[PDB]
Amino acid sequence: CSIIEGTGNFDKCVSQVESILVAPKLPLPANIEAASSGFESVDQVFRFASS
Amino acid sequence: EDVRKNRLKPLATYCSVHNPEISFKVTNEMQCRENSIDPTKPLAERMKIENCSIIEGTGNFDKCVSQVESILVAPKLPLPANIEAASSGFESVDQVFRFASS
Repeated sequence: CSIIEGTGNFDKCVSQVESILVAPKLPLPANIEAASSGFESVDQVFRFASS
Repeated sequence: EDVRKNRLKPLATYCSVHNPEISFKVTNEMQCRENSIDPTKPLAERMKIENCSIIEGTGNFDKCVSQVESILVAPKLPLPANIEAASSGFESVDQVFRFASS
């Protein structure tokens, strides 16, 4: 990779923030504390606990 | 051959794709698959030792130590339902005395 170009698609940006940061396949590195509380990712928080 | 009296039952019941700890957590699914339990398969198929009819005793102690080590004591991935152990910094038995000694 040499240059990052901006496409400006918001719907595609939401879809990518979701799969990478919010709801990834494996938990994000250095998150043993979160996993021990029963939450591997952000999506799991409101799925298992709601208020 | 009763399901209740089977020693693989608690592990096969935990290793189920219908249990939220498996369906939402891929790490726990791979922990089950590495210990030969397929969470997608039904309960009976999970506890069943596939392509096996009879267990014969060889009596080799050195081979028994080597297998208890790779399976129970020091496995590649931690044994299922061990999040508490991993959170204290110990994925397996070998890691206990490696990181902490007295």
